[PDB]
Amino acid sequence: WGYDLVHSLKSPYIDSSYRERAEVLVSEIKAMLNPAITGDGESMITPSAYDTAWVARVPAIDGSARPQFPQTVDWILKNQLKDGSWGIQSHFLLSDRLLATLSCVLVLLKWNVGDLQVEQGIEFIKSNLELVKDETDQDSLVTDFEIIFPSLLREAQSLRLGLPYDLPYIHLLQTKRQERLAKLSREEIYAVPSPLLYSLEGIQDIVEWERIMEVQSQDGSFLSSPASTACVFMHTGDAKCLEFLNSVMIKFGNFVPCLYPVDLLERLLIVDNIVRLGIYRHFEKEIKEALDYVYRHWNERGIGWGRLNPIADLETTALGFRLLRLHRYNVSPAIFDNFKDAKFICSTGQFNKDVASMLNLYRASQLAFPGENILDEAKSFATKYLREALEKSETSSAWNNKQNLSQEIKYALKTSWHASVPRVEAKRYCQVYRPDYARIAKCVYKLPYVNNEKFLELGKLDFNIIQSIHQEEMKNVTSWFRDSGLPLFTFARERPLEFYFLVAAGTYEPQYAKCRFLFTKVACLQTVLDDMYDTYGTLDELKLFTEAVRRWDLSFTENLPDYMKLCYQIYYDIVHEVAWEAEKEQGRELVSFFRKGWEDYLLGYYEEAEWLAAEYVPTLDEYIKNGITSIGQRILLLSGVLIMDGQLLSQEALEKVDYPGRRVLTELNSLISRLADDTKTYASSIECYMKDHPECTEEEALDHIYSILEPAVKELTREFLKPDDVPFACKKMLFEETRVTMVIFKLEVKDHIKECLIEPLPL
Ligand SMILES: [Cl-]
Repeated sequence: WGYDLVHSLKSPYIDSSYRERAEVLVSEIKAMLNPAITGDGESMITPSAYDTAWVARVPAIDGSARPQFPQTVDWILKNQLKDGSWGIQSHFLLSDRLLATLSCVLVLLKWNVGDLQVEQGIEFIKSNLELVKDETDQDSLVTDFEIIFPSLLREAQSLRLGLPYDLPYIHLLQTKRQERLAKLSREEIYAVPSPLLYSLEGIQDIVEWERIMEVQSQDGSFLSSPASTACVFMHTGDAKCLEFLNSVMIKFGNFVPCLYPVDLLERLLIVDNIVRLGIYRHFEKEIKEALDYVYRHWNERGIGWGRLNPIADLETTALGFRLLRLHRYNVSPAIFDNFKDAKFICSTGQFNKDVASMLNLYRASQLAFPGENILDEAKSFATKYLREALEKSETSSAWNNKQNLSQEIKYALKTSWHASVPRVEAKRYCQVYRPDYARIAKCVYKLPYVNNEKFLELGKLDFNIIQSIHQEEMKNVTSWFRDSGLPLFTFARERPLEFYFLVAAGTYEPQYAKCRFLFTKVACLQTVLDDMYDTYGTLDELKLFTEAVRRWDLSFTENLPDYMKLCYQIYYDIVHEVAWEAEKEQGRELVSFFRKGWEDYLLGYYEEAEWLAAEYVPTLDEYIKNGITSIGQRILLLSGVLIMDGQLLSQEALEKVDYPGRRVLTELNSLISRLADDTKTYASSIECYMKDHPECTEEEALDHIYSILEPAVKELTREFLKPDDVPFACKKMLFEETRVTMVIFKLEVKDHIKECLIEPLPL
C-alpha cells in the first residue's frame, strides 16, 4: 500500500458529469417503476403461449361456433417461432416449448385454422421429443409438466396426430404422473386450497367440477392461473371464472401470462434487487411505497405471489418477512408456522421454485431476534435442504447451469448476512445480476420491472462514483497520516487504509466523509496505543502514561519518556479535534463526554497491563467486564457516529445506543469484537473459562464462548432494526462497523481492500 500506490489512483468517475448521469438514471428508474407501485400497470409479465392457447379454447358464450376471445387465436397464429415452437425466443427450454407448442397446436385444430402453424408445431414436438435419450436430457421442467403433458398428449392421440406416443420417455412421464397422483388426497382438493389448483387443466378426469368452487380465489381464478381457470369455466360456466379471464384480457389485450396477478412477489423482487445492487438510497420513497403495500396485505397466514391467493407462498412469504423486517416493519416469524406439518415441508412443487423458497427462508432466518427459536430451526432446515439440493442432478440441468444455480446456492451457504462487507456484496451482485433473467412457472417468463438494463447500468455507475470519491478520501487519509507523527512509532504496524476500509466499506455515503476521516484517525491512534500497552512499554512507563491520561495537561508530559511525550501530544490533538467536530455537528458540549470515554478505555488497558505484569488470569466475568471497555471499540465508534453530517444525537438519544454497562449497540459491538477476536486467534476468554472450570476441556470452553456470541449477535440485530427515534444512519453506522469486523474475524484483509476500494467495475 502506502502514500504511493494510492496517490497513483486516477479516480475517473469523480467528475460531476458522472453523478449527473446517475441522477438521470435514477429519474428514469422512478418513472419506469411508477406504474408498478403507484399506478395500475402492476404485474408486468411476458405472454404465456400455453395459457393463451387455453384461454383461446373458450367458446363464445353466445353459443356460436367461435372463440369467446378471438384475439388470443390471432395472437397464437402470429407468434409462432421460426422452429415451429411457441415460447420466448431469448431462452430455449425444452419442457416449456414442448408444453406450449402442443397446447397451441391443439387449440388451432379445435377452431380448424392455422393449418400450417399446426404442421410446423407437430414437426417440432416430434423432432425434439426424439432427441431425449434419457432423463438427464429432459432439462428443467416447467410447473406440473409431468402431470399436464401426458394428458395433453392423450388428447392429441385421440385426434390421431403424428406424434411418437410410444417413446420410452413418454412412458416415463406417465409413470411419473401416476406416482404424483397416487399420493394425492382427492377429498382434500375440494376442502383445502392446494398447489394443484394451478393446473386443473391437467387433471380433468380426476376433478369433480361441481365441488371445486369452494376453493376458487376471490377474484374468480384458480390459484391465479388463466389456463386452469379457463378449464373450470368450460366445465361449469361459472361467472367469476369468466370475470377473471376478462380482467386478464382487458389488462394484456390479446395474450395472457401464466400467473396473474403477481403484485406482492413483483414488488418484493424489485425492492430486493434495488437493495442488493447497492442503489437503495436513491429510492427511499419507492421502496416505502412498495413495502407499505406488501405490509397492508401481510397477515398471519402468510402471503402468496398475489394478494388474493387462497394459500400462502413460501418464496414470497420468506422474501417479504426479510425485506419488511430489514426496513423496520414489525413482522413476526410465527408466520412460518404456516409451512409446517406435525416441522417444515416444501420440496413438493417445481424445482426452481422450491430452491428459491429455501434460499429465501435461509436468508430470512438470519434476521433473528432473541428468543426466536423458529428461525434457528428454519435456518437448520433450509441449510440441510440446500446442501442436499447441490447433490441433485436437476441442479446441473442445462438450464440451471446457464443461470449458475449451483454457484448461487454455494455462495448463499458460505455467506453470513452478519459477516458481510456491504460495498463488496453490492459490487459482486452487480456482476451476477441479469437484465434478461428468465423465471420458470407454468412457462418461462420474465418480469421487466425486476430485471432490466437500467438497474444494472445505475448499479455499476453508482458503485464506481462512490469508489472514486473514496479514492480521493484515501489520498487525504494517507497524507494526513504521514504528517501526523504516528509513523514514528516503529513498534506498531502502519494500517491507515485497513482502518479506512473498516468504516468506508459499510458507511460509504458521500456526505459522511468527515465521519470516515475521524474514525480513521482514531483507529490509527489506537493501534499505536494498543501495541504500547501490551507489547512495547514497561508497566512503570504505562503507569506514568495512564496518570497523564487522567491529567489532561500537556505540560505534565515533562515526566514521560520521549516516545510517550510525543504519543501523548498526538493523542491529545486527535481527541480534541474529534471533540471539536462533534460539538460542531451536535450543537452541545461534548469534550467532557469524550475525555470520559478515553480515560475509561485507557484505564481499562492499564488494568490489563497490570494483569499481564503479574501473570494474573482473571475470571471470565472480570475478563469480559474489562475487555469490553479495554478493547476501545466504544470510543472509536463514538468518534465517527457523533459526526455524521446532519445526524443529530441528543444525550438521551445517544444513551439509547451507547451506555456502558447496558446491552446497547456500542456495548454489543465491543462484546462481539472481543469474543470474535478470541475465537479467531486461539490471556483469552477461552483460557479464563478453563481456569474457572478446571475439569472442562478446551472445546467445551470454546463452545461456551460461542454460547455468549450467538445471543449477542441476535441482540445486535434487534437493536439495529428496532423502531425508535434514533437517527437510523447512526444506528446503521454502528451496525455496519460490526459486520465488517465480523468479516475480519471469521492476507485477505488486503484482497478486500482491492475489491472494494481499488478496482472499479468495468463499464
Ligand atoms: Cl437468464
